[PDB]
Amino acid sequence: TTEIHPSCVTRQKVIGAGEFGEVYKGMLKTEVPVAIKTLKAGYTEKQRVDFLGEAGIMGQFSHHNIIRLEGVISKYKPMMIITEYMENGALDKFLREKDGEFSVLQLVGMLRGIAAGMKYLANMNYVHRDLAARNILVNSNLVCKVSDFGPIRWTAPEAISYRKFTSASDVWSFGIVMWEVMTYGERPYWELSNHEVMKAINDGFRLPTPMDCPSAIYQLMMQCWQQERARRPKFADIVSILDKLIRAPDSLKTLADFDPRVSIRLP
Ligand SMILES: Cc1ccc(C(=O)Nc2cccc(C(F)(F)F)c2)cc1Nc1nc(N2CCNCC2)nc(-n2ccnc2)n1
Repeated sequence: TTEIHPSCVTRQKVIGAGEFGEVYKGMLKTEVPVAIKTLKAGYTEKQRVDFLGEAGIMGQFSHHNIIRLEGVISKYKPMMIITEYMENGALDKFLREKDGEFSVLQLVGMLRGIAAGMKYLANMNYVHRDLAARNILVNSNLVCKVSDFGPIRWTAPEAISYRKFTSASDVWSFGIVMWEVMTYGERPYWELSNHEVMKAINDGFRLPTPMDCPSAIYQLMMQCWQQERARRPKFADIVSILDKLIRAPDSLKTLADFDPRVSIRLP
């Protein structure tokens, strides 16, 4: 990681909360807009270990679809993690505010980017545990980048049941993200309670197809939701399939049947 001097950082707006400090939007000089997570006076030993350990892991990552670390302030207080700023913000909110505005190819391109970032993380032996559209950031080129903190509806059964978090439970979450993207940010399982979601999944029910969804994309998300973890595709399989669908875009024209809930009779 690069050490940044505090005189190069201006905090402007609070945009979130950290584990022991705030997250700001600001500017970095060397101006470029940045996001800034602070660790404030009184933090514990464990919090400092986790904060600097987070900075270190982010510093190791170098991938188009992973949020970029600009640097760290560790020699002065408050300590800070400084990342690039993504002006379109979080993917879940972004899609909900732009309902129906994108082509199928654009949406699938988003998913290919997320999958490539996740393939990289899994290969680097990083298990995310919290993959969801709320943790994806979108830039002004529509590039999606994975982010993380320092979620029953998104979590694979074995991770809920016995705390087995692996890249294969991240694949389950990726399937949910696919459904979030294709529905423009609909809440998975709608108003079902957490217990009702787990009961439905255990009974074998799965989320139905989104409207206007390519058959190939629904098939892929369904295979991410296999109960047996070993049967789920790996991220390499997901990236390969999405890349081939994008490169032969007529493949996306065949749509899965949408189960209408409302039927209107007109002559
Ligand atoms: C300052 C900051 C510090 C750390 C991280 C971060 O990602 N650490 C991380 C740790 C482990 C693994 C991964 C890995 F995923 F990469 F693997 C990533 C992101 C940001 N910066 C930042 N964080 C968020 N969020 C919101 C959603 N929840 C996550 C944090 N949003 C924005 N942001 C919003 C608009 N423009 C920018 N910036």
